[PDB]
Amino acid sequence: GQYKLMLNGKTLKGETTTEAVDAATAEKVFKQYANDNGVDGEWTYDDATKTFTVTE
Repeated sequence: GQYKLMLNGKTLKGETTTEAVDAATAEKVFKQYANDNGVDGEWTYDDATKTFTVTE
């Protein structure tokens, strides 16, 4: 399924998507992406909209 990441960082903002078999898989992809791009924030996941957020 399609999962979305809302980036709400101090310097990186926007949205990305990934196709993943489940939410755990999407979470790993998105957390690695956020880490690689220097985002260190609080996370949420909404299973109804398949949307993760990370906020600094």
